[PDB]
Amino acid sequence: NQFYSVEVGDSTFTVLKRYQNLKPIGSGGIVCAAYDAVLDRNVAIKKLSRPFQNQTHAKRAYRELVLMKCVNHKNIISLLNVFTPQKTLEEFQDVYLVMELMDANLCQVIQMELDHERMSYLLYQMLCGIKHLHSAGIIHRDLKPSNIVVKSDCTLKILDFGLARTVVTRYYRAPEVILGMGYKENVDIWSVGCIMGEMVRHKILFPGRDYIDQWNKVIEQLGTPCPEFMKKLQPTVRNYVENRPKYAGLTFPKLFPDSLFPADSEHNKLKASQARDLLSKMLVIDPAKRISVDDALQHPYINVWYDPAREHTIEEWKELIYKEVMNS
Ligand SMILES: CNc1nccc(-c2cccnc2Oc2c(C)cc(Nc3nc4ccccc4[nH]3)c3ccccc23)n1
Repeated sequence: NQFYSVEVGDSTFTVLKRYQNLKPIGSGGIVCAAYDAVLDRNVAIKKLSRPFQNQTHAKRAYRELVLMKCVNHKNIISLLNVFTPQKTLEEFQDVYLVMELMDANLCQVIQMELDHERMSYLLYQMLCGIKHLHSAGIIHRDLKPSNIVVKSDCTLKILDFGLARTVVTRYYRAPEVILGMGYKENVDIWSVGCIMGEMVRHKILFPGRDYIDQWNKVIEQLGTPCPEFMKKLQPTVRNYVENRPKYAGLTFPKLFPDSLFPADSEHNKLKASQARDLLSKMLVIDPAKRISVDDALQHPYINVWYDPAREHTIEEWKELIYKEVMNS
């Protein structure tokens, strides 16, 4: 065989022989770290089991495999390999995706104290990869720290492409997503802001069981929004939103007090006021008054790094995915 099988928990990994010493990693698809004998480096390998098995898993796999092909930027995932060990379409079950092994995801980086050089630099790279997607027509709309990974040198990559045009973690989705609104590119600034605020506060900013709950955590930290905002709502969401129990909401100093920041030197004191300025501009309900990607990249906190630089059947999904895999 070109391949070999190995038990890793309950699933079997069956992979190119070039992949050795599989170790289960991260939160799960099952992903294993492995040594690539051929490239002589470490990789992470994800097993998709029968991705074509329902229209949801299938649309997203298909979509993400087509989009990876396209895209090419250091802040955005690239596959080193895509393979299946099954030899025919009729036999086809599993797709394996191989990428460079990184050091940690951003959920773990969040738990740490980070200085301003590292926090601005992570945020800078997130904004570079978002610019890049938007350049290729992709508006992510579901950025979240579990899909973002980091190296020890603080280099960052975003690993997914978000929603299409059609327990899942909803805490980082923009009001325009939460509310059915219509959106533009700066929808993803709102997710950068949730992430930025949780690196500062070390706790999820807008939690809840459902969107109801999430909305309430939002308006009561930030205040009920207003007029121009509402009329871009559909009358029935406008109705639930307009008859919501009201908040004045907190200013950003109360929301993000100094005690959270490095504040020992004059450099740090300044950096902390810059950081709060950015937060204040990213975590803005109405996307009309929310900062864009370009302007965020020009923000003084950020710019120190600046560098110019259909519906298918199962059977139908399987052939499409199979073909992307084989490239045919
Ligand atoms: C600790 N170091 C480290 N290094 C690299 C990866 C991970 C990691 C750990 C546990 C869970 N997932 C992880 O990574 C991934 C994520 C989060 C998302 C992806 N996106 C994706 N794109 C798909 C397209 C179709 C189907 C599934 C997909 N899954 C990955 C694709 C490939 C390989 C890893 C991915 N961890």
